[PDB]
Amino acid sequence: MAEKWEELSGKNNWEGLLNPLDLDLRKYIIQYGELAQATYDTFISERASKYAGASRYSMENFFTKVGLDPSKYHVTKFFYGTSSIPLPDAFMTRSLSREAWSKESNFMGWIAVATDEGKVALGRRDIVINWRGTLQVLEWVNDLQFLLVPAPKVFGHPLVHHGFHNIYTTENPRSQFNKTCVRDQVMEEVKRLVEEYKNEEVSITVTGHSLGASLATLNAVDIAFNGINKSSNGKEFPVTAFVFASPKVGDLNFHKAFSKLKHLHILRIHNLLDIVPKYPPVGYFDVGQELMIDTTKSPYVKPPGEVVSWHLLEPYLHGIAGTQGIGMTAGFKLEVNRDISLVNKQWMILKDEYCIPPLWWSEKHKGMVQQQDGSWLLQDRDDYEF
Amino acid sequence: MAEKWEELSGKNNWEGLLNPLDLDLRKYIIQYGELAQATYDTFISERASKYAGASRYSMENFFTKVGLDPSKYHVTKFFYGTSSIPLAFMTRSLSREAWSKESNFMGWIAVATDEGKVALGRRDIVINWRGTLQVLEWVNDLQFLLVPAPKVFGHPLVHHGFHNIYTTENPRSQFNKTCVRDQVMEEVKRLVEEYKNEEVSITVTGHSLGASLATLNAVDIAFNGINKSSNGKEFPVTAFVFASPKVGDLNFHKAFSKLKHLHILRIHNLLDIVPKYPPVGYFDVGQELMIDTTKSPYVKPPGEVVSWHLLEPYLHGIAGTQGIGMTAGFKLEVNRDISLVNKQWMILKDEYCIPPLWWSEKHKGMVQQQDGSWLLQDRDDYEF
Repeated sequence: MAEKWEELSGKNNWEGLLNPLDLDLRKYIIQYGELAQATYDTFISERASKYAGASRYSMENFFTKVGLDPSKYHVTKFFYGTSSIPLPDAFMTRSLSREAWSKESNFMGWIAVATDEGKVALGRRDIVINWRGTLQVLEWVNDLQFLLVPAPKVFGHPLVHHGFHNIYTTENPRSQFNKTCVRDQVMEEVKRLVEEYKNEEVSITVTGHSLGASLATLNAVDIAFNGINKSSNGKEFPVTAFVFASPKVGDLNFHKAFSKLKHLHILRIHNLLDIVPKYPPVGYFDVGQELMIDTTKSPYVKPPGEVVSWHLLEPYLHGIAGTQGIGMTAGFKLEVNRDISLVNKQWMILKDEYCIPPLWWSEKHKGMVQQQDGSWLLQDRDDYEF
Repeated sequence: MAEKWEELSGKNNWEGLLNPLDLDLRKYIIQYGELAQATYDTFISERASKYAGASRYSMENFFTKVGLDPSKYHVTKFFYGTSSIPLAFMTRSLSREAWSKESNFMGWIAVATDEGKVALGRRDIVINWRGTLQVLEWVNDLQFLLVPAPKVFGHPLVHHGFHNIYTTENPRSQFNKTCVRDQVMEEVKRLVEEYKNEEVSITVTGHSLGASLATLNAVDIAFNGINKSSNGKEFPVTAFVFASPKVGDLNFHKAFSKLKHLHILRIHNLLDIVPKYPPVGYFDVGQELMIDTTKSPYVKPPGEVVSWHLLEPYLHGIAGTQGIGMTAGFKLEVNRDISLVNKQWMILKDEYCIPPLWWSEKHKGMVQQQDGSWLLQDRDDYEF
């Protein structure tokens, strides 16, 4: 698995590994989905929080508090993004507090690098870039406009989604955390990590779900097109992206530019009934390889479901954990021992018989802690500096 | 406040203390409301829990973990009840290892700490009945047959469903071989016997259905002399009930008027539809204080029948009530934290930055195991 890491990261574009789904690739896709789901588990969406839109966990406590292995990667940077055009009021979370940490920016994700122990298990010094999407579907997928605009910061022919590009490249000199656009905050950290581990074997892996999957895809093409995976000593490091429930990013020239990048491979996970991969409806093209799943075939989920349940990431990972194909007689059986309770972290999806509470990923008292006064204050974020 | 405890407990039926609302009685009503609210804060309503319908906190951890002062009272018994007629009222677990298929935690009894006695002015025994957070699932469909209560009186007619929960016993059940009535009465007697040489008071609290059960339970105590000690004393019985539906008919009220060691203060919110139940043939008992939570500039207007009914809005209403008159207004006379009204619902305005329904355990009881999986372990380790 560590010895086969190049093939698992798409060296041969996952040919022969998807139908039937290879067992080690099944684990591979899930573990990078866990790093993408970690962006959701740390993101404060409660507008009452004076840290709404920010990560509630510091970089040091990160993997432990999101329920993952803290021995494998080490978080090095949180990156933040802002916008400047009319967007659906669910892309950027805005605090109701007068002591708000920020009025322009949101936590867009985090970058981590494999530890020494993790490098043994992974097979190389892996640099992971995880982009945050949103939990909401109905609030944007049917109303967000999809104008095609150029991306000079990326390509200097290719046209790209106007909304995704604006979030990706908007700067603000009067802002506290987005004087540089989120793109550059990512690239500077990727460059210093590539420089830091230039004497080792290094891979770059981008993860994302929903809107984060579109930003991750554009980010992956961006890294490979501009040689940000090339070190100062002449090494080319491979760029790989595992994206989930991805809406389309660019047009035909964007696909054409993606095809020329020979050190880049994308694997998109697509749930049958999920309507988000349909977006945008005209003029856009997918890029990379695609694995199809159908969470409807799972006997654990509550039939019949809804568009939110077919879109969220933990159902996707549960679907990958048990997928046997999407054919009419494929069935469903868990090939990995992935806890089914994870599916209820942000929604009600499991059947009642499994006795898992709905929307259970929640801090104690939703961040309220009692004072010596006996009153209660919302203290929902770790003590760290931005 | 400790020297005036008899007046605050209704020695003179709170005459001269309700309008304008005396400040010591205002704090007094809120204090007993907090004890009633602890019945909701410890109750596991999540049907996914193996312990649905039971208390999530042990009696040892109770006051600290419900956010109250743990040096004033000390919990001495959890009591349980079951039913035998069709009635939401009883929470049923979906687990195949459910702690109980018949019973629910109906409330708790505590006794004044030594230091609590100095603060309260006497050794007060408190019995707190649990109600419900739901309204429209029963207030417009629950039948209200008038039935006798032989265990209570031996003429008064009382609500069929309330009496059935109050008196149903079940051999085969783990926790209700005795009805919930006898579980309360036995603990009350031994506490009266244990403190028969001191000043003792009995205070019953309750909200919603808990208020009706608390009303029936307080009348039951005074009528059968359960407040009487073996050394001849007759300790006063006081009931502070919130958002109470009615309990009995005119003979129930007539039997209440003859009990001169009993006093009941009902807190009634203007727009709350629950105090109208049942619609015909029933009568209120005790003294009444009217409030109007919709006069508060803190709550998101105009609210709904759930917002007008829950206990924490009631206590916030009492903390800031100036009367229900058109030009009365609203202003907090005590420093009660407004965030408490968002414990079980969304009520505050957005500007106050308090999350909705925030009373919740970490991960709603989920606990990660050493292998990375999660189990629902949402109850203290204690013996039922």
